[PDB]
Amino acid sequence: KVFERCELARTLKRLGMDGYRGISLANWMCLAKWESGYNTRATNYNAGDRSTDYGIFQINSRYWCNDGKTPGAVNAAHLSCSALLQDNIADAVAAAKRVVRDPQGIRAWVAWRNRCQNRDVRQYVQGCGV
Repeated sequence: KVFERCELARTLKRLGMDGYRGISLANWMCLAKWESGYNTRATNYNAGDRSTDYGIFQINSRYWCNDGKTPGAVNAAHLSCSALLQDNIADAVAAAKRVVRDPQGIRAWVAWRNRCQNRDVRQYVQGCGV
């Protein structure tokens, strides 16, 4: 499913993402926008290390979810990567929360540093009623 901007914003708020570990809703919106374009079925294979990024937040199979075919993998979140391709983003949100519980925080995603950090991200939630 491809979410509309405000629809996603409200959903993330309801799920308790606003200010989670110091991360504003506008930042989670900026991350989803650049990682998947707000698309829950987005998948990206990394030929270099044989891992795959799954879902709206492009969560990596080496440390956060299990897909069985990723070398030297771990499952911190303990989820099947299949759960991150659902239309219901409850599991993807639970996984994203786990990722930021680590010292890097939101910085775990390089895409966040390139296009979100130190920028005006208000545009991502403006007019949504959150």
